Amino acid sequence: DISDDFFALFLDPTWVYTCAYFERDDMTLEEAQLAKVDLALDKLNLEPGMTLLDVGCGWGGALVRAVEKYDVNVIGLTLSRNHYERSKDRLAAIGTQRRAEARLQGWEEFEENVDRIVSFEAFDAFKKERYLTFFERSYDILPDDGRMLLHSLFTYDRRWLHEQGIALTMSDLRFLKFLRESIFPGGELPSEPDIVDNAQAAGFTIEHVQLLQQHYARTLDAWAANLQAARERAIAVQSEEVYNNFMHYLTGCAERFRRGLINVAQFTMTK
Ligand SMILES: Nc1ncnc2c1ncn2[C@@H]1O[C@H](CSCC[C@H](N)C(=O)O)[C@@H](O)[C@H]1O
Repeated sequence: DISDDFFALFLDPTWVYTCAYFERDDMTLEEAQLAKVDLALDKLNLEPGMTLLDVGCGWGGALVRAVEKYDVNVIGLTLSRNHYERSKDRLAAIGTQRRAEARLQGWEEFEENVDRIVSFEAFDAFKKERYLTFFERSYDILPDDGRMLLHSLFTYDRRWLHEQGIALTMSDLRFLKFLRESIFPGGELPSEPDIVDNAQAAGFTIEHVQLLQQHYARTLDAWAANLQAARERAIAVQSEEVYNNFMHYLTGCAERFRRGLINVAQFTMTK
């Protein structure tokens, strides 16, 4: 796949690779990623010593933030070995008496009780045949007053787009195919009902939905600006083909968030 050394060229030091939250207009990318993590974690009412599960933990930035700021025990799951390795190393380098572990393990295999769950843009990598199963499992491992913050992309169909004044162009269709044909997220996104209806069928209440559509446009712009500024190094680490593909993905996604063709939101999920 793609080396960490490539992503290092355009991500901030948290390594967070999901929609940031520019809670103040003048935050840096790193401040906005920490703000996004805190925005989610604040909704979980974490007390020191609870155990937080991060489903799809990436390179571990949210787990690290959870330990440092919220003083919780943490378990992170990922299917990526590179994500696991960096999460493992970063968590072991935190000085904490709490338990902090990363695992190369799917949520499908995880059955331990935890106090709270967070997940940032893992849900779109799940097969649609697992949407309900995911919420059922999440419900089962939470306590009676547990909470889950699901941060997920989602898409709109033609009918909804049109009522909002938006059309899918021939270009957008080719872009979707480009996303599916390469190694990028966004080709098989859930609908909002896919999230909400399956979560409710599993027993969750949707307490709050916070849309972050334009924050993702800004996030993607920043990643693209960073990658372009490091173009020579990116080509050296991977290739010009990969570099141009990533720039197409970053700028193309940014355009479509700005246009409103897709969205991203934090769903506060209670029992
Ligand atoms: N079934 C599954 N169980 C656990 N992790 C999964 C998963 N399917 C995908 N993932 C993980 O979800 C992550 C999606 S990328 C998002 C990374 C991180 N949450 C961030 O905010 O930057 C990857 O680590 C991927 O391996």
